[PDB]
Amino acid sequence: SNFFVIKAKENGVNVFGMTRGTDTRFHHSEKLDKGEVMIAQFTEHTSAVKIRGKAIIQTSYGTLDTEKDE
Amino acid sequence: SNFFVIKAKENGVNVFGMTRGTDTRFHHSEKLDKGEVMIAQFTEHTSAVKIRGKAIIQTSYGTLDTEKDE
Amino acid sequence: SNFFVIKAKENGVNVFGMTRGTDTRFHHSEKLDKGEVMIAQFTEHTSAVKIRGKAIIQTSYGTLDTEKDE
Amino acid sequence: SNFFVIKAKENGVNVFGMTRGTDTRFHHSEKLDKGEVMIAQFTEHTSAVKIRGKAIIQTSYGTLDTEKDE
Amino acid sequence: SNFFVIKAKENGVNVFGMTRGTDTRFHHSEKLDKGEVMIAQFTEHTSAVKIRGKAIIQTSYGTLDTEKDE
Amino acid sequence: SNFFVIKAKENGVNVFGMTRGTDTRFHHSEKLDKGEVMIAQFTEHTSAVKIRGKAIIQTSYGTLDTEKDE
Amino acid sequence: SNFFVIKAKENGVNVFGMTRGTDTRFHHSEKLDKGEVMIAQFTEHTSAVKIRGKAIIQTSYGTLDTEKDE
Amino acid sequence: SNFFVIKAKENGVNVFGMTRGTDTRFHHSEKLDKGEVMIAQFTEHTSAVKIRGKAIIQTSYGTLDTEKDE
Amino acid sequence: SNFFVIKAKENGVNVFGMTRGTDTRFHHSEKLDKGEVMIAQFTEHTSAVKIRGKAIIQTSYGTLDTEKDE
Amino acid sequence: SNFFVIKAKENGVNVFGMTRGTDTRFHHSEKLDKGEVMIAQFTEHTSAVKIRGKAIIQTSYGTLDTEKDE
Amino acid sequence: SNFFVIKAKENGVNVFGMTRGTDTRFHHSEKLDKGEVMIAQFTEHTSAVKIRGKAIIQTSYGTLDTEKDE
Amino acid sequence: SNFFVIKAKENGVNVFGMTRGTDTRFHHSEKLDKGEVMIAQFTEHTSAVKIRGKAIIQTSYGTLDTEKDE
Ligand SMILES: N[C@@H](Cc1c[nH]c2ccccc12)C(=O)O
Ligand SMILES: N[C@@H](Cc1c[nH]c2ccccc12)C(=O)O
Ligand SMILES: N[C@@H](Cc1c[nH]c2ccccc12)C(=O)O
Ligand SMILES: N[C@@H](Cc1c[nH]c2ccccc12)C(=O)O
Ligand SMILES: N[C@@H](Cc1c[nH]c2ccccc12)C(=O)O
Ligand SMILES: N[C@@H](Cc1c[nH]c2ccccc12)C(=O)O
Ligand SMILES: N[C@@H](Cc1c[nH]c2ccccc12)C(=O)O
Ligand SMILES: N[C@@H](Cc1c[nH]c2ccccc12)C(=O)O
Ligand SMILES: N[C@@H](Cc1c[nH]c2ccccc12)C(=O)O
Ligand SMILES: N[C@@H](Cc1c[nH]c2ccccc12)C(=O)O
Ligand SMILES: N[C@@H](Cc1c[nH]c2ccccc12)C(=O)O
Ligand SMILES: N[C@@H](Cc1c[nH]c2ccccc12)C(=O)O
Ligand SMILES: N[C@@H](Cc1c[nH]c2ccccc12)C(=O)O
Ligand SMILES: N[C@@H](Cc1c[nH]c2ccccc12)C(=O)O
Ligand SMILES: N[C@@H](Cc1c[nH]c2ccccc12)C(=O)O
Ligand SMILES: N[C@@H](Cc1c[nH]c2ccccc12)C(=O)O
Ligand SMILES: N[C@@H](Cc1c[nH]c2ccccc12)C(=O)O
Ligand SMILES: N[C@@H](Cc1c[nH]c2ccccc12)C(=O)O
Ligand SMILES: N[C@@H](Cc1c[nH]c2ccccc12)C(=O)O
Ligand SMILES: N[C@@H](Cc1c[nH]c2ccccc12)C(=O)O
Ligand SMILES: N[C@@H](Cc1c[nH]c2ccccc12)C(=O)O
Ligand SMILES: N[C@@H](Cc1c[nH]c2ccccc12)C(=O)O
Ligand SMILES: N[C@@H](Cc1c[nH]c2ccccc12)C(=O)O
Ligand SMILES: N[C@@H](Cc1c[nH]c2ccccc12)C(=O)O
Repeated sequence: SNFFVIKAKENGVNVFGMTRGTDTRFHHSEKLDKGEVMIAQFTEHTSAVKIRGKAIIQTSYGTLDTEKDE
Repeated sequence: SNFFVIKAKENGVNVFGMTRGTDTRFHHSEKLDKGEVMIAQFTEHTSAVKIRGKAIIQTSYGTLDTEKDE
Repeated sequence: SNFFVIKAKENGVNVFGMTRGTDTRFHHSEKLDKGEVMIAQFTEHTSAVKIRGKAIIQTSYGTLDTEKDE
Repeated sequence: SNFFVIKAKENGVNVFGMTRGTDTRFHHSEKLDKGEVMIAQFTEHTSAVKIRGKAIIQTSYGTLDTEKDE
Repeated sequence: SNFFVIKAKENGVNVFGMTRGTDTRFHHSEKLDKGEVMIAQFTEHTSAVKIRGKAIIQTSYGTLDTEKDE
Repeated sequence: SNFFVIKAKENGVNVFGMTRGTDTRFHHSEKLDKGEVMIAQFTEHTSAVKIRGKAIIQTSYGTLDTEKDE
Repeated sequence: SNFFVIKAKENGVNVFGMTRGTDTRFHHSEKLDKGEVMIAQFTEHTSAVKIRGKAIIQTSYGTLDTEKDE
Repeated sequence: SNFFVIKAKENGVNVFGMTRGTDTRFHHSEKLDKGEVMIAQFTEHTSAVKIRGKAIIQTSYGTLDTEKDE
Repeated sequence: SNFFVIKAKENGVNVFGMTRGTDTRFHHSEKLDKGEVMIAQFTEHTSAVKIRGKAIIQTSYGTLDTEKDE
Repeated sequence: SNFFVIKAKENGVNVFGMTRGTDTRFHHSEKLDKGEVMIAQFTEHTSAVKIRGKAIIQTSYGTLDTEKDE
Repeated sequence: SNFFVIKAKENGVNVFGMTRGTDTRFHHSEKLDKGEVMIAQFTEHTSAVKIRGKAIIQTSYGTLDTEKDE
Repeated sequence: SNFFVIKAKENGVNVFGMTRGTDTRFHHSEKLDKGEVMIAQFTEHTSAVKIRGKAIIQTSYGTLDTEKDE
């Protein structure tokens, strides 16, 4: 039931899915062009993700901007 | 059980369903003309979606506008 | 247990039910004339819907108006 | 447990029950005269309803008036 | 488990219980004189009700007055 | 687990229990004199009640007064 | 888990337990003198109670005074 | 799992446990001197309690003072 | 899963555990000197406690002070 | 799932774990020096704790200071 | 179902996964360059994580900044 | 499922995991340099932790600063 939203602020965003289990590798990379949105769950096969590029990210904890200086 | 809403702001918005499981591919593409709405769940077969085009997207985290510059 | 409400703002509204499973196709189209309302669930057979025409749409995320310039 | 309330604002309201399952047909039509109220659940046999005529409709998401211009 | 309240504002308010299942019929009629109250559940046998007459009706969505013109 | 409270405002109040199942009839009538209170559950045997007389009635939806001009 | 509290405002309060099941009879009467408090549950054997005399009564729905004029 | 708190305002406050089941009797009496506190649950053996004496009583409904005149 | 907290305001505080079941007796007494704190659960073996001495007592219903003139 | 936090305000704090079951004895003492923190659960083996020394204690019910005069 | 978010404030951030069970060791290290984000769950294999570098960290308890002088 | 956060305010903060079960011992020590963060659960093997050093600690009860004098 846990899910997250990624919106690409610019071209060049990638979302990597990381394998659930003893081993940790990237099993999929989804590219996002500017304006594209991926809505994705954690699943049997995906227990972590890594996001690269200029993006807005939403989870239960709020909205995160990758370009912002905190 | 988790579900999301997509309303097209222009013709040709495209909603791709991504397969649940070890493999990740687009198993379905649903196009939306301006003003059309898709309401869709995550399911046994669909564990992520990719959306392209000028659209309003709603999840339990709130409403996103794909056009908005952050 | 998730349900949605559609009210036709004008004649010509259609609600398509999309099949649950590996196969995705329309299994039903319900036509709504001005003012008519459909209240419908996601179900064993329906895991997504597509709505066409000038309509008010309600989900747990709130009320959408297809005609609104967003 | 999901239920809805319909109050007829005038004579000529009908509430159609739509069959749950692979097939979608109207299995019952209940007529409401002005002032009459139907309170009804979704059930094993009913997974969607269609409402016609001048009516006030209540669900979890609020109260809807079929005659109103949104 | 879902339940509703009906208070008669006049004599001869009538509460019809509608059968759960494939068939839909009135299996019981309970009449209420002015000020009398019925508190009733949905059950194995009752999946909808139809109410006629001047009455106050309460559900988890709030209080409805059958006389009020909207 | 749903329960209701009835307080008699005057002598002459009666609380009828209505049988659960295909058959609907009164299986019990409890008389309340002024000020007396009944607190009762819905149960295996009771799926609806009817209240007659001048009474204060409490459910999870709030407090009703049978004598009130609504 | 459903429970209620009775405090006697004066001598002469009685709390009657009513039998759960097909039959409805008083299986116990507990007398309360002024100031005494009974805290009691609904149970396998008790599905309703009747309270007589001058008392303060508390349930989930609030506090009720038997002597008050509503 | 439901529990209650009793603090004595005077010596000789008395807490009687009432048996769960078909029979209702006091199976235990616990006396409290001024300022002493009992925190007790309802249990397999105890489905009601009777309290006599000047005391503060707390339940999930709030705090009661047995001395207070209403 | 219910727990309680006792802080000794002065030397001489005692917390008695009362046995769960048909038999009710003290199975343990824990002595607390000034400032010492006990945090304890209800359990398979303990269904009530009695607290003696000058103490601050905390439950989900709030904080009590045994020395307070109520 | 029930847990508590202890922070030592000064050297000389001890946290005693009390055995769950028919018998009640201290099965472990953990010493805390000034500034050290113990976060601990209730468990199969621990159903109560006793805390000695100058400490800040946190539970669901709030923060308690052992040195404070209430 | 608990998850956490890590955003790298600068290059050089590392997220170590710590093994669940009797054995505790690092089974994975994910490196994050400036702006990159990891969203990850606790899992069958990971019961703790250690984060090194200049990072924004989000959990259900809120947002932490590793560089902040606390 | 319960989890906690520890951020080091100085080098050499030390987090000791304490064994679940009849025996209580430190089964693991994780040291943190200034700014490093551990996010950790209670588990089958870990039912308490002991933390030494200048640190910010977060639980569902709030944030604690080990340096703060109360
Ligand atoms: N294979 C790892 C992936 C992972 C999840 N959460 C992590 C946190 C840190 C490092 C790796 C992970 C797992 O399922 O446990
Ligand atoms: N429901 C899990 C993810 C998940 C789905 N199927 C699974 C099977 C095994 C392990 C985890 C999962 C979550 O929200 O976090
Ligand atoms: N209920 C899941 C989706 C889902 C439905 N059927 C499934 C079967 C297997 C795995 C996941 C699912 C969710 O809301 O996220
Ligand atoms: N087949 C993948 C699809 C997926 C879900 N969430 C993801 C996040 C990142 C990359 C891929 C995914 C899965 O079910 O796990
Ligand atoms: N047959 C698809 C229908 C579907 C649900 N959600 C979707 C999102 C995108 C595309 C298709 C879908 C399924 O049950 O999984
Ligand atoms: N409750 C499901 C829909 C549903 C009903 N019956 C089903 C049987 C199989 C799969 C899904 C369903 C949902 O909202 O997601
Ligand atoms: N027979 C369909 C009825 C239905 C429910 N929800 C729908 C949404 C759109 C179209 C039809 C429906 C079903 O049970 O799935
Ligand atoms: N409880 C379901 C409706 C329902 C009742 N019985 C059913 C049997 C099968 C499928 C659905 C149902 C709901 O609220 O939505
Ligand atoms: N509990 C259901 C009604 C109900 C009771 N018994 C049933 C048996 C079958 C189907 C429904 C029911 C509700 O609140 O809506
Ligand atoms: N026999 C129908 C009664 C019913 C319930 N909800 C309805 C809505 C519309 C029409 C009929 C109904 C059923 O149990 O499904
Ligand atoms: N015997 C009916 C009693 C009943 C409950 N709710 C009702 C509503 C209307 C009419 C009768 C009823 C039943 O158990 O279903
Ligand atoms: N808990 C049910 C009433 C009830 C108790 N026991 C029952 C046995 C069968 C049917 C209903 C019941 C309700 O409030 O709706
Ligand atoms: N023997 C009845 C007692 C009862 C409970 N609620 C009632 C309401 C009205 C009349 C009687 C009752 C029963 O268990 O069902
Ligand atoms: N737990 C029920 C009462 C109850 C206890 N044991 C029971 C056994 C049978 C029926 C009801 C009960 C309530 O709070 O309402
Ligand atoms: N858990 C019940 C009391 C209880 C405990 N054990 C029981 C065994 C039988 C009946 C009731 C009980 C309550 O909080 O009210
Ligand atoms: N033996 C009775 C005790 C009781 C509980 N609640 C009551 C209310 C009134 C009278 C007696 C009781 C029972 O378990 O049911
Ligand atoms: N042995 C009694 C102890 C008890 C619990 N709650 C009580 C209230 C009053 C008197 C005694 C008790 C029991 O388990 O039931
Ligand atoms: N969780 C129970 C106490 C308890 C723990 N283990 C038990 C075993 C039997 C009876 C009660 C218990 C309560 O708070 O009421
Ligand atoms: N061995 C006791 C310890 C205990 C828990 N709560 C208590 C309260 C008072 C006295 C002792 C205790 C038990 O598990 O029950
Ligand atoms: N989960 C219990 C403690 C506990 C863990 N394992 C247990 C085994 C038996 C009894 C109690 C426990 C609590 O939070 O209170
Ligand atoms: N292997 C340890 C890892 C761990 C989790 N939480 C901890 C807290 C402190 C030290 C180690 C840990 C465990 O699963 O229990
Ligand atoms: N849901 C667990 C993590 C988890 C997933 N699968 C597991 C299998 C075994 C143990 C733990 C897990 C938690 O957050 O604590
Ligand atoms: N879920 C427990 C910890 C836990 C995980 N696996 C366990 C196995 C046995 C006992 C406890 C556990 C908690 O949050 O506190
Ligand atoms: N081995 C102990 C560890 C522990 C948990 N909570 C405690 C509180 C005090 C002392 C020790 C502990 C246990 O699992 O129970």
